[PDB]
Amino acid sequence: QDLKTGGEQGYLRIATEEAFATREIIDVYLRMIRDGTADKGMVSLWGFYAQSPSERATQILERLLDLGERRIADMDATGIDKAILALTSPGVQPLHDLDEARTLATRANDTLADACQKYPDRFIGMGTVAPQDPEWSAREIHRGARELGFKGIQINSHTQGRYLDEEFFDPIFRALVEVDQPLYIHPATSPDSMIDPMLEAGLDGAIFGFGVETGMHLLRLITIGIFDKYPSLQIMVGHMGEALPYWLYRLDYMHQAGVRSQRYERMKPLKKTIEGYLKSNVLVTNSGVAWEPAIKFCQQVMGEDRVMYAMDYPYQYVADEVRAMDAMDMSAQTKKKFFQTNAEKWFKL
Amino acid sequence: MTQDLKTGGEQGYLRIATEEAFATREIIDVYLRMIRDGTADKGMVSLWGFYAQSPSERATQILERLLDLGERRIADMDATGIDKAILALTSPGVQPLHDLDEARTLATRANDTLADACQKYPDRFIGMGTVAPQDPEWSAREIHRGARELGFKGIQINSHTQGRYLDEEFFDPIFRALVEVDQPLYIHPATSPDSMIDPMLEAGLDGAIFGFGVETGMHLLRLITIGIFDKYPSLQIMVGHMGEALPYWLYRLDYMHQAGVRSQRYERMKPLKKTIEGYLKSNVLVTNSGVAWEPAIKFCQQVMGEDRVMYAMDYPYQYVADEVRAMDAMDMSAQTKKKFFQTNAEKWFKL
Ligand SMILES: [Ca+2]
Ligand SMILES: [Ca+2]
Ligand SMILES: [Cl-]
Ligand SMILES: [Cl-]
Ligand SMILES: [Cl-]
Ligand SMILES: [Cl-]
Ligand SMILES: [Cl-]
Ligand SMILES: [Cl-]
Ligand SMILES: [Cl-]
Ligand SMILES: [Cl-]
Ligand SMILES: [Cl-]
Ligand SMILES: [Cl-]
Repeated sequence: QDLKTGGEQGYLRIATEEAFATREIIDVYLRMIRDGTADKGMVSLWGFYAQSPSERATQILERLLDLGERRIADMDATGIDKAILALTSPGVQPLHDLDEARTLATRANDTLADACQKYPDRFIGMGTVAPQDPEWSAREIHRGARELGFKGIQINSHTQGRYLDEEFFDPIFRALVEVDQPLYIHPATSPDSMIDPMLEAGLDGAIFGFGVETGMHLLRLITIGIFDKYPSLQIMVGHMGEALPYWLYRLDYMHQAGVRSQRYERMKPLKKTIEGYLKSNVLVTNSGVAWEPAIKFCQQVMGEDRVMYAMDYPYQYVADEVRAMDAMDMSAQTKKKFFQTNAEKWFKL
Repeated sequence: MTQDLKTGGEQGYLRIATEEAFATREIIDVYLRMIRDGTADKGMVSLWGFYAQSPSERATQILERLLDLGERRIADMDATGIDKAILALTSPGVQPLHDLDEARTLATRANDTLADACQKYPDRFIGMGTVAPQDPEWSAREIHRGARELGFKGIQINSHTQGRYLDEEFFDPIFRALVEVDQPLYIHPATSPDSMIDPMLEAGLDGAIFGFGVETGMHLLRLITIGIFDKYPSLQIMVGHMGEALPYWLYRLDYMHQAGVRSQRYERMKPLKKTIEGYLKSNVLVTNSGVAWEPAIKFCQQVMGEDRVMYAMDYPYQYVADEVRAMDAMDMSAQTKKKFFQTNAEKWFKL
């Protein structure tokens, strides 16, 4: 049952959706909860992770904060060769003070780069940005790529209730295409405009609301035509595609109906079907979904080259999940793509 | 290869379509009244402002077919080889109506209208009752009236009622009644309530494309996590659109449900007697309305059991002869295909 690094089983295990935190940013969340400027999602999510005495919450916070020996030990213990790291949701996106947001993002990016310099064979970085300032975010995308060795950026879904399909956010996509790097749209809690019915049932987080928020965000980017404007752009999402691959037949059928009937101002003709974009511009990881039928379904729909392994450490750190993935009824060749070579291609490792 | 889609079961199965819609003119007129007077919620403005007033080819044909409960509907069924249709008043029914007497009156008339049509075409039309969850005790009486007097086989509730969900204790009499008559509840989509709709509406995603699945999947999930099936172990809830993504999310649902329960994170997420997977296998039933897509059907048959997945057309919102032809030609055993088109529905609706 021992899980080992080194690839002796035929592939490296590259985990592509792995989280860290900085104490000063967590402290901002606590400040916002204390002063009443935190949104309902931040109260729910970070009220829990930063303050709950539960074993799950306390271990997640300890592990999030570590970018050294302890993290490496946890990777070694589960045979994870490399982890692609990003500042944990929601990043600096909810912060009202632009100067504070840019300062703390800069610090989090420098901290991550330092950690990758210490463990260059184990840690790979994705930058964090502050979409409330799109041109600054463009500057930081360039700095991450040029100076910090990062492989792309992670945006934690909406920024203060606004979505990346607005023309306002264009400089972010412009810069991503300039540096030729992927965008990972990671979940966040829904904004206050949407969260209420999920919050009241305890469904606002990873169990449901994360998938709603993130699937909605990817879908609206597809339907605004982001991939016609930027045909080279790759967007990555976790959690087996936030249900979009399973909804695909219905997405394309209803999208076509809406386009033809002129029902909506922001749903005009696209050069490809939604299926077409999934095959050429969208990439999926299995974070949180260590489940062979769903993985195989997604591989069939999108292509086995477009589906990657992710652990979602430390929110879902489970050695038996790694064992289950190693044991799937897949060819050695498919397994190697899923664990290793797809990530090497798409993140340009 | 034939373009022929014939009634009569010569393929080896009847085609029983399990999520089919009709409208009444007087109820559509109430939606228009609410839109005009500003009492319609954003979902109604979006959905019914579209279907009742759009000049689009798609909307105009939909409205005509919805209103027919006779020879045209039968001809449309005959032309696509549909033997039987299970009919329900189209979403959101009378659920958004603030006047309780008007809601009960209009639901009663819609139920009586549907029952008359089923009596006229008894080998073709099967009815599901509509109710007014704003009044759960009246709704319970109407579930009984539909079962005993009108020959209905269950009820369809169009997800939320004025922003409230069925997991509230207030709605319990509806569940007591369903268990008493031993009939299934079909939770059909509706637009999200005003508390949730805004970001989807802006992007044109509030309807069938996405918001329907968000609203309905959320509603089913919150009923499972409140423990509805521990309270009422016999209760069957049906949903369409391949389970509103829940079967695909199952591993994540169970993992994060356990994490929530164990960490005592939320008041309304307490221990359940079965896993979410367990409830899908014993208490939830799925149709493929709007999802004429073999990989998704087969996935759902694997997760839930092939006995628990039924064919539905979603007429007239999705009336596509080519979809019936695709379903007929799936790489599925004759036995499984017959369960999917016919015998599962015969069992679960007690046809
Ligand atoms: Ca994550
Ligand atoms: Ca329907
Ligand atoms: Cl600077
Ligand atoms: Cl815009
Ligand atoms: Cl969560
Ligand atoms: Cl088209
Ligand atoms: Cl295409
Ligand atoms: Cl008849
Ligand atoms: Cl309650
Ligand atoms: Cl719709
Ligand atoms: Cl019971
Ligand atoms: Cl715990």
